[PDB]
Amino acid sequence: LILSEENKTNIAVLNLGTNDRRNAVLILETALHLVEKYLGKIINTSYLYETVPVNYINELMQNLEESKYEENKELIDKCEEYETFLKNGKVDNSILKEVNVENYLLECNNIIVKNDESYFYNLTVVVKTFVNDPLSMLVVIKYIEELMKIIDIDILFFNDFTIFMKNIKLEKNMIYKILSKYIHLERFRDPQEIINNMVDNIEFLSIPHVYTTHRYSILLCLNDMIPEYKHNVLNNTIRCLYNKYVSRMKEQYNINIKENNKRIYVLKDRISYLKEKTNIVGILNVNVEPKRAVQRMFEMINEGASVIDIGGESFGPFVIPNPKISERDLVVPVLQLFQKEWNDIKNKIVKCDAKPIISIDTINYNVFKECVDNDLVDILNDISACTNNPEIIKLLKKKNKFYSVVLMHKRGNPHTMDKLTNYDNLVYDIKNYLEQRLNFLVLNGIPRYRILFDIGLGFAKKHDQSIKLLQNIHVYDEYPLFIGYSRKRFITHCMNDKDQLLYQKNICGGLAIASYSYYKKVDLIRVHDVLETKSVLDVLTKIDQVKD
Amino acid sequence: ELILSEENKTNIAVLNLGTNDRRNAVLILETALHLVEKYLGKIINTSYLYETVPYINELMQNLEESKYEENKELIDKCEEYETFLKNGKVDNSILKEVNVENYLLECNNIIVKNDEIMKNSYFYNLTVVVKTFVNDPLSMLVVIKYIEELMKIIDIDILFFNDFTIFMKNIKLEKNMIYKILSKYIHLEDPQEIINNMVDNIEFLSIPHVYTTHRYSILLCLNDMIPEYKHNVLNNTIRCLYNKYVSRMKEQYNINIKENNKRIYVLKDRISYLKEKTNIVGILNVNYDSFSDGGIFVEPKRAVQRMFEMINEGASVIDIGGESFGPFVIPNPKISERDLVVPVLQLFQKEWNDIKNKIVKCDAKPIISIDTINYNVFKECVDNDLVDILNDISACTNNPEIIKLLKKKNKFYSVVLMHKRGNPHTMDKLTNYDNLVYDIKNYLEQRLNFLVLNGIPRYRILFDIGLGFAKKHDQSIKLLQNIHVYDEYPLFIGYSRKRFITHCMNKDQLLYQKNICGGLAIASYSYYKKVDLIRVHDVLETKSVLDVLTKIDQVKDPNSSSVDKLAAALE
Ligand SMILES: Nc1ncnc2c1ncn2[C@@H]1O[C@H](COP(=O)(O)OP(=O)(O)OP(=O)(O)O)[C@@H](O)[C@H]1O
Ligand SMILES: Nc1nc(O)c2nc(CNc3ccc(C(=O)O)cc3)cnc2n1
Ligand SMILES: Nc1nc(O)c2nc(CNc3ccc(C(=O)O)cc3)cnc2n1
Ligand SMILES: Nc1ncnc2c1ncn2[C@@H]1O[C@H](COP(=O)(O)O)[C@@H](O)[C@H]1O
Ligand SMILES: [Ca+2]
Ligand SMILES: [Ca+2]
Ligand SMILES: [Mg+2]
Ligand SMILES: [Mg+2]
Ligand SMILES: [Mg+2]
Repeated sequence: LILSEENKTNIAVLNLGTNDRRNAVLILETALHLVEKYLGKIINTSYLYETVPVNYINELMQNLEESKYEENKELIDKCEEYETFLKNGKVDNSILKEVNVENYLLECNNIIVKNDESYFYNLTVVVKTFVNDPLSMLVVIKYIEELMKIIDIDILFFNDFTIFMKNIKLEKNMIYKILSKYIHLERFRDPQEIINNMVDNIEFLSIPHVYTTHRYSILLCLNDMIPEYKHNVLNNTIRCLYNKYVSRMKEQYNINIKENNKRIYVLKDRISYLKEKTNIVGILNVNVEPKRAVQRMFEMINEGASVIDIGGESFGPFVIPNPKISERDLVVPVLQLFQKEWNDIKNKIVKCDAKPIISIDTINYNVFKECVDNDLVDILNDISACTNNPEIIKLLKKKNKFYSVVLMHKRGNPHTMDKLTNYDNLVYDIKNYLEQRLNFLVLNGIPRYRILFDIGLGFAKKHDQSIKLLQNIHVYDEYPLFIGYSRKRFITHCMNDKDQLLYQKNICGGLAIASYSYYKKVDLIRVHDVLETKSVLDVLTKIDQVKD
Repeated sequence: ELILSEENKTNIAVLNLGTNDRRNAVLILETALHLVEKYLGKIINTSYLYETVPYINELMQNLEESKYEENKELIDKCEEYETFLKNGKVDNSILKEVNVENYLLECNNIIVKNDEIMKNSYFYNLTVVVKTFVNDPLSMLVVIKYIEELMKIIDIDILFFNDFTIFMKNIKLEKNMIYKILSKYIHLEDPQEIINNMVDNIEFLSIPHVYTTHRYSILLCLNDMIPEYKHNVLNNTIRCLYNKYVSRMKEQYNINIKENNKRIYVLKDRISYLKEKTNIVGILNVNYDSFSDGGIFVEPKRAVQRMFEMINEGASVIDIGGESFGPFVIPNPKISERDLVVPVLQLFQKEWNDIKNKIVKCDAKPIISIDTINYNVFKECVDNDLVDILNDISACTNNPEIIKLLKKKNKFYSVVLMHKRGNPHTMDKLTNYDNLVYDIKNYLEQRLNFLVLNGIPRYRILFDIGLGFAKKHDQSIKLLQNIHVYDEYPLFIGYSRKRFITHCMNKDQLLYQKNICGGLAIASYSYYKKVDLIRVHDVLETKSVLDVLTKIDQVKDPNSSSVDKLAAALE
């Protein structure tokens, strides 16, 4: 009943590990892609963590064998099997032989004790899987591992099952037989010489995985995705287990474990440590001739911007509608000239890790599709938090690429914004709103660690409400936070040729908010005045660097 | 009486000066200082001013002279005072001394008897050490009472008088005995309508004063001046009693006793609460303002315009100077410092006075500070009421006599003391410190002690670490990293446009801009460290930054944070 024709939908929790800091993202993201291709749908992910307890991949992705199972990108609002899995409601009897608590505890404990005798990059995922059983799932997992010619993908959970199968002998053609049930094996190029590897790689099978409740890096991840979840073989919920291990660490060793184990977010393709640097995002409001616009982009890189945010649709208050030129026509050419002039890499080839991350400020599906088709951008800055056209969420995943996104809170539009100002609980309403939005992308397979939050200063907030959101920015301490205060009316509201005076004050007032952001450890600030902001951040950094 | 026997002596007495008139605290209290300086002896120590929670302008003209002479002369040490601090041998008290127990019982009695009468507003407080020619406390109390009367408001208590231990239960004096004691010290001559109020006033005499150990405000002040002093009557040094009080209020009533017991500094004539506001001090360097054209003439009209621009831009203080003290290129010719600053300051005084407008701006007038080390320049400014503050980058080392101009018959001026070594050509190589942070701090505390010994009020003295003066770039940073060591003191700093900001960075007006912006970073940092005064060129930019940071800090409900949080978790 192992290769039962009775196709099912099960819930599996995986753990993905690599050891290589420089390639972690590509490595783990490659694994993510091969999970979505080969196992089912990703419907949850944790953050990426650095824990302390080359490029054949690019052309692996070309030469993949087709799955025998379909991919479906339609947005879902809800997933019933997941609700069921979280709740410990009823599912179909395991096809693999279970063990009771007592035996699991012993046979688990046994494996730990017996095991008694660098950097690690961790990530968990929930998969709604069409694979029948954990052992099969492992087979496929071992395929994926061997494909990536470096990666350790463990099965943390698989429904409410408890399984300790003690010795596993799998015939060389059963392994082929299993894979074929789920993959259009080309019978890399040749699957023959992969099988013989996997022959010995499955010794036993423990569900839950042995270390689930014993490795910090595991509980850290699971705490992100499924904090209220209580498996049968656990004293308490993930949260409690997580909390207990954190506070307990302070007693046994006075350790404060968060310090070793750093949360990560990703803007393009490298690690960023949450709360460890205030990146500048320079604004390019194209509203300006391509060549000119591109000079500005170059000015900005050199003035110290990590990110350029280009937009051709003005989202500021009461701004004028003018039918003359389309958002596409403004932004796409500019990005194309940029990518051209950058690619003239006769200049130092080492200065291509100088390349700015490119962000496009749009809600328009058509604009983003062209940008992504033509590799012109890295990030979607969607000021509707992807609510205006959620189809846009499907553009954040390619076969072998993930894009990051900024989710901003607003109400209404440029004309109505200033009216839509009532909030029962301003700070938490908005936070809860961004959490609801993040949950939505995450259910739809956007990596949690590629999603950035923005409270949308000046968008359906009075000026006191904008200040109040800054005063309470601490509520974002756990999240990658992106803000834009630059040149907004609320700065000027704070102050004791009239219009030139006011401009300067407003720019200088923004540098105060650069200072505040720096101390609040805001991850990105969206600014017009890049040289000024960089000067501020450089000085505050020196004042912090306390080495002799 | 041995009391009136003209056996002329020097005694050490420690006084308390208290008022409750908020708006005039400075005036009331400094006037009292003046009368104590004239009629009692020499002021050789002062505390800070503190806000605690439990016709004068004319009167100064018509004051009877003193039978004792006043020396404005500077001293380096004061042996009597040294002797008072260690409790070395001093002449027996002419008044009868009680013993510890007896003393202790009578105070306890006064403390309890007073509880009930009250068991049936803010204060402004200041202590002072006086080296006195009065022979005993009762005489001093008599003169003190005269001073009070003369002022019509004020409460001047004696807290110590050498090592003596006195309690004198019942006191009436003939209006005759009074006139005699008064006549001993003051040239008397109406005085009579004064003398009659005084008869009943002196119910008793307690030395040390009854409340010395019970009122936080008194220990608070004394801890500024004589931390290490132990009286026979006291269980421990003033420092220890002070710390124990703070700590007991914390442990036992869960109160932070400091929170409504605020240290004050004075820039001109108004109360400033230490650490409550970062004031902008706008720079007017006439030398620069005038010879950067490449020109050769002083333009005083242009200079005064700049002063008005700065006032509108939000400067609270204007620092004017003629000598260039920066490291760079000197275009100083025949035209003197005096000629650079005094004309400008005089046109400013005229222009401010010929305010065509109604005197709406009367209370919005900037404090004027002069960046000089020069006795003559300062004297001219002070004699013609052109300046308020001496800004002395030598910490009064170039000419200590300049300290005597901070004081007048009825005026006190505030002073900035700054640390440097050498001069503009020399200073960049004068960079070896055994302990950078503490050497500079100790230096300034020694200058403060010197000025305080010479009766400059403690709360009028401001410290400046002197960024970029005999400091490498990394040392300038290190002084900012360690600015907390100034948490007890009025702190004035000067980072504006100095080389060390640029070195923090990675056409050529790019540097200028990077520098001005990098400075706004330090305004930010100064804001959070609660620096009292920052000396800046770019007033408008600095004011924007402070305005916005002040706004972000102004919260409506201080518990809203955790409340709204809870509201949200309850859904
Ligand atoms: N050391 C002292 N200094 C000043 N006055 C003293 C002292 N010892 C006794 N007295 C006198 O005894 C009385 C009590 O001293 P205290 O300073 O408490 O009085 P007070 O401040 O005038 O009274 P209150 O402020 O409680 O109305 C005063 O009338 C004062 O003349
Ligand atoms: N993610 C993100 N975050 C922003 O803050 C933002 N702001 C604008 C500019 N929009 C505004 C809004 C309000 C105001 C005013 O009150 O002045 C001005 C400009 C454009 N894209 C943005 N994208
Ligand atoms: N009280 C006070 N505090 C200062 O800091 C100050 N600075 C100057 C200007 N002097 C300098 C010194 C160093 C530097 C450089 O390294 O660039 C520049 C200018 C003039 N008066 C001053 N007065
Ligand atoms: N749930 C599981 N997930 C992955 N490997 C497992 C699991 N249970 C047992 N193993 C086996 O344990 C061995 C070492 O991997 P690990 O236990 O993940 O360190 C391999 O032979 C795995 O096949
Ligand atoms: Ca899939
Ligand atoms: Ca005198
Ligand atoms: Mg292993
Ligand atoms: Mg493993
Ligand atoms: Mg009194």
